[PDB]
Amino acid sequence: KQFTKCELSQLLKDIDGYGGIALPELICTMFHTSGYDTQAIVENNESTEYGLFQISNKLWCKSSQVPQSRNICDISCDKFLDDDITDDIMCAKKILDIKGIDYWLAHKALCTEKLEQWLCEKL
Ligand SMILES: [Ca+2]
Ligand SMILES: [Ca+2]
Repeated sequence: KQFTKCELSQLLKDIDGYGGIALPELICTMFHTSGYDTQAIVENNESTEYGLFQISNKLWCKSSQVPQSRNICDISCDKFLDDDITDDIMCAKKILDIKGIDYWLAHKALCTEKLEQWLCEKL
Protein backbone atom coordinates (compact mmCIF):
# COMPACT_ATOMS: atom_id res chain seq x y z
CA LYS A 1 0.00 0.00 0.00
CA GLN A 2 1.48 3.22 -1.39
CA PHE A 3 -0.95 6.12 -0.89
CA THR A 4 -1.45 9.11 -3.13
CA LYS A 5 -1.12 12.60 -1.62
CA CYS A 6 -4.95 12.99 -1.30
CA GLU A 7 -5.61 9.54 0.20
CA LEU A 8 -3.10 10.12 2.97
CA SER A 9 -4.32 13.64 3.47
CA GLN A 10 -7.83 12.53 4.24
CA LEU A 11 -6.54 9.81 6.53
CA LEU A 12 -4.42 12.31 8.46
CA LYS A 13 -6.91 15.20 8.40
CA ASP A 14 -7.91 14.99 12.19
CA ILE A 15 -4.20 15.37 13.01
CA ASP A 16 -3.61 18.92 11.60
CA GLY A 17 -2.46 21.03 14.56
CA TYR A 18 -1.17 18.16 16.67
CA GLY A 19 2.18 19.24 18.15
CA GLY A 20 1.75 22.55 16.37
CA ILE A 21 2.36 20.68 13.17
CA ALA A 22 0.52 21.68 9.97
CA LEU A 23 -0.80 18.82 7.93
CA PRO A 24 0.92 19.84 4.64
CA GLU A 25 4.31 19.94 6.29
CA LEU A 26 3.76 16.47 7.64
CA ILE A 27 2.62 15.38 4.14
CA CYS A 28 5.80 16.75 2.60
CA THR A 29 7.91 15.02 5.28
CA MET A 30 6.33 11.62 4.61
CA PHE A 31 6.81 12.05 0.89
CA HIS A 32 10.58 12.35 1.21
CA THR A 33 10.65 9.80 4.01
CA SER A 34 8.90 6.71 2.59
CA GLY A 35 7.08 7.97 -0.49
CA TYR A 36 3.79 7.13 1.36
CA ASP A 37 4.68 3.40 1.17
CA THR A 38 3.52 1.30 4.19
CA GLN A 39 6.15 -1.31 3.26
CA ALA A 40 9.29 0.88 3.20
CA ILE A 41 12.12 -0.83 5.07
CA VAL A 42 15.45 1.04 5.26
CA GLU A 43 18.45 -0.59 6.87
CA ASN A 44 22.04 0.36 7.85
CA ASN A 45 24.39 -0.54 10.71
CA GLU A 46 22.80 -0.62 14.11
CA SER A 47 19.26 -0.44 12.77
CA THR A 48 16.29 -0.62 10.48
CA GLU A 49 13.45 1.86 10.05
CA TYR A 50 9.92 0.75 9.27
CA GLY A 51 6.94 1.70 7.17
CA LEU A 52 5.21 5.02 6.41
CA PHE A 53 6.71 7.13 9.16
CA GLN A 54 10.11 5.26 9.06
CA ILE A 55 10.06 4.39 12.71
CA SER A 56 13.36 3.12 14.16
CA ASN A 57 13.90 -0.22 15.93
CA LYS A 58 16.77 1.60 17.67
CA LEU A 59 14.36 3.23 20.13
CA TRP A 60 10.68 3.09 19.08
CA CYS A 61 9.70 -0.44 18.29
CA LYS A 62 10.89 -3.92 19.03
CA SER A 63 12.74 -6.07 16.55
CA SER A 64 15.12 -9.03 16.96
CA GLN A 65 17.79 -6.86 15.36
CA VAL A 66 18.13 -4.56 18.34
CA PRO A 67 17.23 -6.49 21.52
CA GLN A 68 18.32 -3.68 23.81
CA SER A 69 15.70 -1.29 22.27
CA ARG A 70 13.76 0.85 24.73
CA ASN A 71 10.65 0.03 22.58
CA ILE A 72 8.92 3.33 23.44
CA CYS A 73 5.77 2.58 21.37
CA ASP A 74 5.32 -0.84 23.02
CA ILE A 75 4.82 -2.62 19.71
CA SER A 76 6.82 -4.85 17.44
CA CYS A 77 8.13 -3.28 14.25
CA ASP A 78 6.27 -5.70 11.92
CA LYS A 79 3.02 -3.82 12.79
CA PHE A 80 4.36 -0.86 10.84
CA LEU A 81 4.56 -2.92 7.59
CA ASP A 82 0.89 -3.90 7.25
CA ASP A 83 -1.93 -1.90 5.58
CA ASP A 84 -3.44 -0.44 8.79
CA ILE A 85 -1.60 2.86 9.63
CA THR A 86 -3.68 3.42 12.79
CA ASP A 87 -1.02 2.11 15.10
CA ASP A 88 1.76 3.81 13.07
CA ILE A 89 -0.09 7.13 13.75
CA MET A 90 -0.28 6.41 17.47
CA CYS A 91 3.48 5.80 17.61
CA ALA A 92 4.18 8.84 15.44
CA LYS A 93 2.07 11.02 17.85
CA LYS A 94 4.34 9.58 20.58
CA ILE A 95 7.45 10.61 18.69
CA LEU A 96 5.92 14.19 18.21
CA ASP A 97 5.18 14.32 21.97
CA ILE A 98 8.57 13.32 23.15
CA LYS A 99 11.20 14.25 20.52
CA GLY A 100 9.34 16.55 18.15
CA ILE A 101 9.07 16.91 14.38
CA ASP A 102 12.89 16.85 14.09
CA TYR A 103 12.86 13.02 14.28
CA TRP A 104 12.43 13.34 10.49
CA LEU A 105 15.38 14.99 8.70
CA ALA A 106 13.19 15.87 5.63
CA HIS A 107 11.10 18.35 7.60
CA LYS A 108 13.73 21.05 8.24
CA ALA A 109 15.40 20.46 4.90
CA LEU A 110 12.52 20.61 2.43
CA CYS A 111 9.31 21.20 4.29
CA THR A 112 9.51 24.72 5.83
CA GLU A 113 8.51 26.60 2.63
CA LYS A 114 6.76 25.89 -0.74
CA LEU A 115 4.02 24.14 1.15
CA GLU A 116 1.16 25.00 -1.25
CA GLN A 117 1.95 22.01 -3.44
CA TRP A 118 1.40 19.60 -0.49
CA LEU A 119 -2.24 20.49 -0.28
CA CYS A 120 -4.88 18.10 -1.56
CA GLU A 121 -6.72 18.88 -4.78
CA LYS A 122 -10.18 17.34 -5.15
CA LEU A 123 -11.61 13.85 -5.58
CA1 LIG B 1 0.22 -0.74 11.03
CA1 LIG C 1 1.51 -3.04 3.62
